[PDB]
Amino acid sequence: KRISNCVADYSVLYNFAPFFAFKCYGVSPTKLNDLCFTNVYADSFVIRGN
Amino acid sequence: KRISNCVADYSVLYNFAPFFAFKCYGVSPTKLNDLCFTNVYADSFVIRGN
Ligand SMILES: *[C@@H]1O[C@H](CO)[C@@H](O)[C@H](O)[C@H]1NC(C)=O
Ligand SMILES: *[C@@H]1O[C@H](CO)[C@@H](O)[C@H](O)[C@H]1NC(C)=O
Repeated sequence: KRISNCVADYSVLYNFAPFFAFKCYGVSPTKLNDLCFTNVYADSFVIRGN
Repeated sequence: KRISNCVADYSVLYNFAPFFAFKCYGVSPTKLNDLCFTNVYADSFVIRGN
């Protein structure tokens, strides 16, 4: 899913799904609200736990 | 809760609550029985998992 030309409030993401915590690389989930991005890509799938 | 003037045996903490593991900063849970502290503060609350 392509995400652009919008204001992203990542703090509300916790309300959408009951995930325990983020796993971010090269960035912190704490600072996501303070940054800008050219484009955002949301890749969704289902796998096994392991 | 203020904790002072007592001998603390942290190894028994695992019996009190069914928590999986500690999360310590600046110290290891392994060495807690070998140290002294001027005062201990226990802050209790309830939050969401995320
Ligand atoms: C997902 O959408 C449904 C209706 O399609 C809504 O009832 C539900 O609250 C939504 N989930 C969350 C976590 O808000
Ligand atoms: C907590 O206290 C109750 C009685 O108040 C006791 O039965 C129980 O064993 C205690 N919990 C633990 C983990 O020892």
